[PDB]
Amino acid sequence: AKAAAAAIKAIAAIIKAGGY
Amino acid sequence: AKAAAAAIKAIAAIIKAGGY
Amino acid sequence: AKAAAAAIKAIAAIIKAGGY
Amino acid sequence: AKAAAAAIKAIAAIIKAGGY
Repeated sequence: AKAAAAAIKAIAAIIKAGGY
Repeated sequence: AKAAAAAIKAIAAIIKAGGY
Repeated sequence: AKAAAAAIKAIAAIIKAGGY
Repeated sequence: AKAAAAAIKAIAAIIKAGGY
């Protein structure tokens, strides 16, 4: 469940930034 | 899609490290 | 990398619905 | 965070199938 912050909190912010 | 193998890299590795 | 706007695009909504 | 091994399990298979 560590994974289930750290990966998500990266990706849901990197999505916003990345412009996917 | 430029965001892809710039985030996904740092995610598919983090999946493994995270232990999903 | 064209795997992009199919995968993440669903997943960013599935995130919001998932309550991650 | 129980949204994890539903949406992640899709994504880690969509990665493999997608060729990111």
